[PDB]
Amino acid sequence: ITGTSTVGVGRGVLGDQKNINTTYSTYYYLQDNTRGNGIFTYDAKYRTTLPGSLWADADNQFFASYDAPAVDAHYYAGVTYDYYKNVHNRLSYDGNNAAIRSSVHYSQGYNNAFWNGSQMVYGDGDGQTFIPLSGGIDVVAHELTHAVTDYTAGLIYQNESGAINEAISDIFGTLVEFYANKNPDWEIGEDVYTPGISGDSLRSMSDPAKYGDPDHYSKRYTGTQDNGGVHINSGIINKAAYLISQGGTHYGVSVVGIGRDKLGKIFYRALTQYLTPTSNFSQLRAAAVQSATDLYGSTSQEVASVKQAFDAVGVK
Ligand SMILES: N[C@@H](CCCC[NH3+])C(=O)O
Ligand SMILES: [Ca+2]
Ligand SMILES: [Ca+2]
Ligand SMILES: [Ca+2]
Ligand SMILES: [Ca+2]
Ligand code: NA
Ligand SMILES: [Zn+2]
Ligand SMILES: [Zn+2]
Repeated sequence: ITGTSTVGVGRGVLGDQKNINTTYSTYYYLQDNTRGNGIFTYDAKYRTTLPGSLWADADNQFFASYDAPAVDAHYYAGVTYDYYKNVHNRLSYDGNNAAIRSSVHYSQGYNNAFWNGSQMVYGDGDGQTFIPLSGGIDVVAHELTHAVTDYTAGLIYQNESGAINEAISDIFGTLVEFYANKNPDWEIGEDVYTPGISGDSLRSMSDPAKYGDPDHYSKRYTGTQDNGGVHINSGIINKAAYLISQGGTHYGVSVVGIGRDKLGKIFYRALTQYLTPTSNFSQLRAAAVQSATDLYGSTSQEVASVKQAFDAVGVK
């Protein structure tokens, strides 16, 4: 909408106070004009019709319980925008400053979040498995990274290409979490998962087997569940990415860690310059190797570490 840019204040899902960019025209809307062609946050009002209504507030104060998922969806979309712009020189998810749209309060008791081809969508959770899912910066950045992938590599959401798609979202979700530097880790969704249980999450990149996911190609899931295992077999790639960044010895194969910044550079270049819609794990290895070669040279430690990491998870 047309109005003047304002700065509201509110609390997120976890009770943390933060400022949010809003727009004033009779009401204060969750419309951030400071980034690209805008970040827009919507209320789905417990329905499944999307996007719902652009979030309107009478006084530019967002401290109600009902406000908190919208505060975080809006704020963390901004952090993610900043990450891609400042770290990768990418302007929004399409590289041309597309407006970023998110809806919160989707459905009732909805224990998930997703990118629907056009926008982000966040459930509130059922209060037991999840609290409102926009409270997790890695969740927000995971979903927005699906938009990046869909506008670049276009990895089909099935089988090995779908597991790469999922792993890319976990990788950059985690790198945004580290970028924001609030309780960063290599787990996915811990801030909004199971409020009665400390230390758990949906997935672990450092140890996928913690939650039953494979950490080696020999353990890949080959059934039909989960679109051929896209959230399961992502663990094989998540582990390789963790090893590239942090190093370690995995099934007797030692990897020299090269750090998160270089991990991000290698995988961003693979995603945007080498992967295609049908890329499989072996083709991802080749893409990461050639990406690291482009950036650092064929004899570099960076290339050697990419090779060791994919060796360690059984991907030739
Ligand atoms: N996002 C993953 C994990 C489940 C989220 C909670 N039910 C999936 O859709 O399978
Ligand atoms: Ca208010
Ligand atoms: Ca964390
Ligand atoms: Ca995390
Ligand atoms: Ca928990
Ligand atoms: Na699991
Ligand atoms: Zn995903
Ligand atoms: Zn998914």
